[PDB]
Amino acid sequence: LHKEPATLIKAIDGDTVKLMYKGQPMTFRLLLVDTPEFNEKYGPEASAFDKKMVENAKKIEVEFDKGQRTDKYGRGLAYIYADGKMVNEALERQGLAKVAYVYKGNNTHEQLLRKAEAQAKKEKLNIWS
Ligand SMILES: Cc1cn([C@H]2C[C@H](OP(=O)(O)O)[C@@H](COP(=O)(O)O)O2)c(=O)[nH]c1=O
Ligand SMILES: [Ca+2]
Repeated sequence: LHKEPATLIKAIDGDTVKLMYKGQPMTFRLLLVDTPEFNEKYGPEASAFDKKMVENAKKIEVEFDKGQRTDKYGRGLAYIYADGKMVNEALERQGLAKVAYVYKGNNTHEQLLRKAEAQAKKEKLNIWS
């Protein structure tokens, strides 16, 4: 997999973010994770966490997996990095998302994320508290 540049347009919620990619505005949906909706428990904390990560970053990158790059809603599907740190993994490690939506062919970082979730679970963080 390869990292490609993008710039933040705006935070949306725990697992979606508006980025300019190849000069076009797009909503990105983070691969392999599920954050609570804003209206659900830990939703606001997940939204805030993703926001801080992407707003504080000097450099946002997107990394598509090997499979589909857009979902049925036109959202880009990617791993998103903030100064080289993966947002998807960071949410997992903090107990602010669950590994989910693991579809064959777009699951390169599955075990990395499951490992983070396990440590969050062990630590009883947030969703696992
Ligand atoms: C993460 C992800 C979600 N989706 C779709 C499946 C779900 O369809 P349904 O809307 O029919 O449930 C939806 C979940 O996204 P959200 O969690 O953002 O709602 O997005 C993909 O198709 N591929 C993906 O990789
Ligand atoms: Ca969600």
